[PDB]
Amino acid sequence: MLDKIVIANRGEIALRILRACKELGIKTVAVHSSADRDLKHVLLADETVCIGPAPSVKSYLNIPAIISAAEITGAVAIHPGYGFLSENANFAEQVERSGFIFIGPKAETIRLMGDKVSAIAAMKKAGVPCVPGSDGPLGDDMDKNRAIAKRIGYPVIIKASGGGGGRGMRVVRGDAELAQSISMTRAEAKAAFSNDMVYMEKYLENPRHVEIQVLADGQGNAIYLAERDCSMQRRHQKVVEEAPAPGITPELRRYIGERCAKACVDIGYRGAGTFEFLFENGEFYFIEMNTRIQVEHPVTEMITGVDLIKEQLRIAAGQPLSIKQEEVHVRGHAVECRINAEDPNTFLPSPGKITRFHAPGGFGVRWESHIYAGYTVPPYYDSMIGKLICYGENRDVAIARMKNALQELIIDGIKTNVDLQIRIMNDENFQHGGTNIHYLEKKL
Ligand SMILES: Nc1ncnc2c1ncn2[C@@H]1O[C@H](COP(=O)(O)OP(=O)(O)O)[C@@H](O)[C@H]1O
Ligand SMILES: O=C(O)CCCC[C@@H]1SC[C@@H]2NC(=O)N[C@@H]21
Ligand SMILES: [Mg+2]
Repeated sequence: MLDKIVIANRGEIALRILRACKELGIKTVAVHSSADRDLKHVLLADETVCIGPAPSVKSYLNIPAIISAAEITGAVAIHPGYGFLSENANFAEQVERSGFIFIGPKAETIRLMGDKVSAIAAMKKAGVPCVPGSDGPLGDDMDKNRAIAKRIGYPVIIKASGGGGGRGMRVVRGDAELAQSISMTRAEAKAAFSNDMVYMEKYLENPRHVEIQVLADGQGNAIYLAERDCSMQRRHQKVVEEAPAPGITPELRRYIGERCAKACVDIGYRGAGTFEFLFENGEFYFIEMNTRIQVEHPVTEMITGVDLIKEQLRIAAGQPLSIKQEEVHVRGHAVECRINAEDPNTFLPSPGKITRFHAPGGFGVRWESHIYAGYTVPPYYDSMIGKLICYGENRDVAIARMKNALQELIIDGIKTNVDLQIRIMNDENFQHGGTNIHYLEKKL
C-alpha cells in the first residue's frame, strides 16, 4: 500500500477518502484553504498543510501549491477526489512528472475522454452505443451543417466539447433558425472553460440518466459494477441517485456493462470511472465518461459491497483488481439524496454557521458528511455539504428508510434542500420509478 497520500480535495469527499486511507493504514496529508482549517477531515488527518487563501484558484486549483505540499510532507501519491483538478489532464501529467502516483487515469486518457468529440469517437470504435450526432466540431457551412440536424431529427442540443455545467448547453428545435443558434453556446463556452469548440447530437425527449460504474487496474483487467439511475436533476445537476436502475434487467445490465468494460481495455483506462448514458425506449446512448470517482459512488457500494475508494487506492498502489466480474453481485437497492446548503425553493446558496446538527441513524442508513454543530459552511465552494444514503432489500424499503432518515436529519442555521428531498421521496411517480431527466424541473 501507499505510505502516505495528499487528499487534494475538501468537504465530504475528502473525509470519504481519509476514512479509506485510515482503514488501509495509509498516512494522510490534508491540504486545505485558509477557509477550510476546521473541516472534519483536516482535524482528523495525520498532517495538514494550508495551501492558500479561500478562493479555489488560490488553493484547490493551485497546482504548484499542492505539489509543494506533497513534496514537503514526503507523500507518494495524490487523490484528487471529484471536481477541482480530478479531470485536469495537465495536473495528472504534472503529478506523475513530479514523481508521484496520481490516483486516477493516465493524463492522456483524461484528455481523450475530457474532449467530448474524441470521447464519442473512441466509444464508437470500442462498440459503445452513442447518440447519433455530428461526430465532430460544428462548421459555419450551413449547407452541410444544418443537414446534420435533419439526418438525426429535431429537437437537437448544442453541446460544448469542453463543457461540464449549466453552460455549453443549447436546445434547438427550429429547422431554419440555426444560422445563429450556434452563437449563444460558443460565447458561453469560451467565457466559461476557454474552449469554443461545440458539437451537435439528438435531443432525446423521454430519456433516463443511467450510468455504469467501472473499475480497471490499468493492467488489462476491467469490471463493471452494475448501474445507477440519476434522472432527478435540476439545471443538469443530479439531486437523487439510486442503484440498481429500476426496470434494468440482468440481461440489459450485462449487455451495457460488458461494452463499458471492453471500452476500458480499449482506451487503457486505469482506476474508477463512470460511463454516463441516456436510456430511452430500451436503448443506451453514451453521453460522457467521468474519469474519476463519482459523487454518487456510495449507492453502488451499498448494492455490491465493493469499497470503491479502497479499490482506487489498491489500483494506485499497483495491485491488480481484487475482484473478478463473476464475483460482482447486485443485492438490494440504495437511494442517495444530496444535501445542499441552499434554499429548498429559490436555491440561493446558504453558507453559514450550523447551530444545531443531528445525523440520522438506523439499519441501512449511511451518512456521508463533514458537517458538525458549530461548523461554518463557507461561501466559497459548491453547496453540497453531505449525502444521505439508504439501503434496503428492495427499492420500497430503501425509499421508506430515506423518508424517515430525512425527517431525523437536523441542520439548523442555514437553509438546506432537505424539504425538497422529502417532497421527491413523497412523489408518486418517483415511488413508481422510471421518471425521466426532465421530471424534477416539471414537478417544480
Ligand atoms: N442529447 C441530450 N438530450 C437530452 N438531454 C441531454 C443530452 N445530453 C445531455 N443531456 C442532459 O445534460 C445532463 C448532463 O450531460 P453531460 O453530457 O454529462 O454534461 P456535463 O459534462 O455537464 O455533465 C444529462 O444528465 C442530461 O440531463
Ligand atoms: O467545491 C467544489 O467546487 C468542489 C466540488 C464541485 C462539485 C463536483 S463537480 C464534479 C462532480 N459532479 C457534481 O455534481 N459535483 C461534483
Ligand atoms: Mg455528466
